[PDB]
Amino acid sequence: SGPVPSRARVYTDVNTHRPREYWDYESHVVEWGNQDDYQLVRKLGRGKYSEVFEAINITNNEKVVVKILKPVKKKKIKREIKILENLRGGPNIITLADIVKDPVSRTPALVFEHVNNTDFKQLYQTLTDYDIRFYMYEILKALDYCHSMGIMHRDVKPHNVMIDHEHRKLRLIDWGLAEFYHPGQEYNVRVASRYFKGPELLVDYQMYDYSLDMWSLGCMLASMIFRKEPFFHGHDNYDQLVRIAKVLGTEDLYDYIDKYNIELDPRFNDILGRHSRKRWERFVHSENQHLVSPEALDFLDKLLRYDHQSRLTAREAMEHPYFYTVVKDQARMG
Ligand SMILES: CC(C)=CCOc1cccc2c1-c1c(c3c(n1C(C)C)CCCC3=O)C2=O
Ligand code: NA
Repeated sequence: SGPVPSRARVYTDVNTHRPREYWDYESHVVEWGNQDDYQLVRKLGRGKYSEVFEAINITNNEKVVVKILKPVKKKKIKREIKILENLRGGPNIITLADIVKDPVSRTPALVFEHVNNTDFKQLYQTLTDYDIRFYMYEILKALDYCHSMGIMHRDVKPHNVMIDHEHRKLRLIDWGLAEFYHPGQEYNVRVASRYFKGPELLVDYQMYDYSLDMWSLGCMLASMIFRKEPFFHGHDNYDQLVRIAKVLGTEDLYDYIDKYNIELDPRFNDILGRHSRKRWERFVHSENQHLVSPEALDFLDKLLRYDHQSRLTAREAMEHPYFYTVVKDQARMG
């Protein structure tokens, strides 16, 4: 009949136990400031519905980042603001500093702490084995925190991880697709970016949870240790699942589809084929072997699972042997 329901393994009911105001972002009241407190310096980039600038706060002469919002869906503005406010001060989460509107155009804009960034298309080429572990651990702190706060990021990818490599500091940005987890809710599956979409999104299983972010993180890890960007390189959403099935195999895929009684789109009927689950040594060569270890492969394998329930949680991930050296060095504070 219908799809089998599902619930997050961790942090299942945390929003239910909050006051309504925590997650009911539609009724949040915004105190809009004056963008004239800020002078734009230069354009830094763009989002799917935003343009991002370096700016100067002319009151205290501090450098900030201004994100001007022009979304197709409007209530998305209060959602992002409310999620950013709930998460403010959490480890490795971008800090929302102010919320303003241009006095003329009335266009809303978010003001953030400034962070430097090197584009991952030139930074990841220089990361050592240790650096990958260190920064993966920093991302996991951010994800464990926001999951523990009842929030799925739903857009984890290199472009959304700002790294100041000189100061070894990392921030997870762009919370515009983030959402509150509520058990039993059916979410939009047209989230995240193609190369980082979890199988639940590709097969249209809507009752997903925080474990979506852990798939995306596994895609990032695979591209870093194997030096293959992206790791799953699909032409479209349907071929994206084919690329995954050629690596993880079709047996576990059809068991997953069976377990949740998922109705598979007929387009997949003639393109998934039959594929074995490949051993990870198949992707190791002389150019990436210094980043690959038994610990790295054991950790990666535990993130990239079809069944979202069987993926590591962020906190389970942080206890994996792959991070023992980072944990020990963090304790002695170095
Ligand atoms: C120094 C350089 C070149 C980049 C640092 O870019 C920062 C720094 C602090 C804070 C943020 C960004 C940023 C944000 C956002 C984006 N970017 C960048 C990637 C343009 C892209 C769109 C979505 C979004 O939200 C954001 O909140
Ligand atoms: Na983005």
